[PDB]
Amino acid sequence: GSIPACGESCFKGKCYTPGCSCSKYPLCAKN
Repeated sequence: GSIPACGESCFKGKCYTPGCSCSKYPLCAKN
């Protein structure tokens, strides 16, 4: 759920950072 924690971006592919979810398009949030 934490955006700044993961700092990953989801697009034409699954989240790169393990544990992060694309629950905040277009970026993956860590928990």
